[PDB]
Amino acid sequence: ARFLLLAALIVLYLLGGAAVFSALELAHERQAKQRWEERLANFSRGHNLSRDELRGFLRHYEEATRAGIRVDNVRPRWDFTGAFYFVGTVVSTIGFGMTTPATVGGKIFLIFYGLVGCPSTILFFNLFLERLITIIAYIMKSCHQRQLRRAGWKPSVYYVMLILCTASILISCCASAMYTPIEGWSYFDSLYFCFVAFSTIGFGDLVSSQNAHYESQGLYRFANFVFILMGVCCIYSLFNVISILIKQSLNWILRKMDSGCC
Amino acid sequence: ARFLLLAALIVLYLLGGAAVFSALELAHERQAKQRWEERLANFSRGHNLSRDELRGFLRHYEEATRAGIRVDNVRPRWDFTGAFYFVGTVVSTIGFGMTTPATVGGKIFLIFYGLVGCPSTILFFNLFLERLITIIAYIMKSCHQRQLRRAGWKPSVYYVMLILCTASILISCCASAMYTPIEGWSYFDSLYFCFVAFSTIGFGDLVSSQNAHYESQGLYRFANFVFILMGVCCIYSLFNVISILIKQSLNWILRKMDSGCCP
Ligand SMILES: [K+]
Ligand SMILES: [K+]
Repeated sequence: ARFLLLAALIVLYLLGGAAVFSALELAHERQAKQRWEERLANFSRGHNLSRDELRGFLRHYEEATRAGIRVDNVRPRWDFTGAFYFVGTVVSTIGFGMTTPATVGGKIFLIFYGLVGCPSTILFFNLFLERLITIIAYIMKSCHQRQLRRAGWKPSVYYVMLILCTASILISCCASAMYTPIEGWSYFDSLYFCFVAFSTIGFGDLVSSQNAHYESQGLYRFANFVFILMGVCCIYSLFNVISILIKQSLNWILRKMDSGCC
Repeated sequence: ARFLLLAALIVLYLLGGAAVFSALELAHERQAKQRWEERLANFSRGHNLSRDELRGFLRHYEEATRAGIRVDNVRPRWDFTGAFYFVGTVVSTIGFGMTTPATVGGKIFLIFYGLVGCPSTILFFNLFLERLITIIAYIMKSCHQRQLRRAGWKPSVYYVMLILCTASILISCCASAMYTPIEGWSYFDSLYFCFVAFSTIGFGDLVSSQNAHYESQGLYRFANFVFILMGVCCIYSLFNVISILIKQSLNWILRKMDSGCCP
């Protein structure tokens, strides 16, 4: 059993999550598909355009979007800045999917590039964790010394966790307040995008600065880069910290189960 | 300086990688854009269809594809099996992007779901690392005992790394040999997809089983699930192992630099 057989609860947990996900908005999905098909009929009707023509045109439009032609006026998907953003997505393992290589040489170069750089950035996130723990312990010593005269301390996993999620939500509010007037999203939409990007998931449904023109383009790009870096660092730190916290809790509950149900 | 100022080489390294990426196929991108615009002109011409109509139609077709209408006949993006695949993408932090929530309730539920489940799977990958190390040390003891009579051993990071990338490439060949006759990709394309999915990146340009119909649908789905799980586990293990290996090497080179260049 041990920590190891937690996969039973894991599989049950994806099962339950999938169930509740399905029940909560299958209605939305049916409505979307129905209304999409309805305008398909409408658009074919009002333009006298056959179904095979739409078949081919939409298929190969999807091909070209895979080549990176986001329908609104966007940046060149890939340049010095474009390849910089692409690689920054790659090494951090976000995988937004807005920029993907097309040539087999680019593909195999990406294979080597990921293999030799993604662990480097994961370890750099680990180094950021080490810095944050050390510096926060130092400032805790400083605050204690101040209130007395006015690893080291090794702050507990609980308090480290609490202040870590506090920093996470705070930087989420700052990032949202900087994105919303620019991207034009909503506050909850920007929060969701921040969580997706910082948690390494990178769905790509909502993506950061991609338009061709932005006010103070260089400054905005630098701010977006530093915000994404800090957010992903803090969220990865929180992920590891609550990982060890929940494994402590799981060991505790398994010990209780073994002692009671002997 | 320490391990900490490695960010200088890191930024230089993304800079150089971006440069070589750009130089190596900006030609391909220009050609793609030019030929795409050219058929745009052609298609508007041969159907007498204005530019604003295409503007709206393509914009909101992208909206509906964001709702999940992959143009080829695909599975219902999201069902018991669909939400299962969606969540399996979520918890493993792959983020393929083929399935995304649309309602704000679904969004906030995904916030809690990720926050409370993604670290669980990262720690489960850590547990898989611990199992693999322990079991491989046990089999190394077994092989040593066999050849003598016919942490424990704690295999070194170098040999663990070597056999770990060996297992990675092997499972890559098996996954590619099982995907290529089904998905219809190429061998190098399937290798690239396997690396993308196993390395947590999950671009979504090439995605696993999504068509509505597959031969032996249940068996194929189970095989895809177990293959993806094993591949991502092995690749994450390799990532951590070479992370510690390159930090050893970086400490070594920094010590050399500090000893030689002593200011
Ligand atoms: K990821
Ligand atoms: K990802």
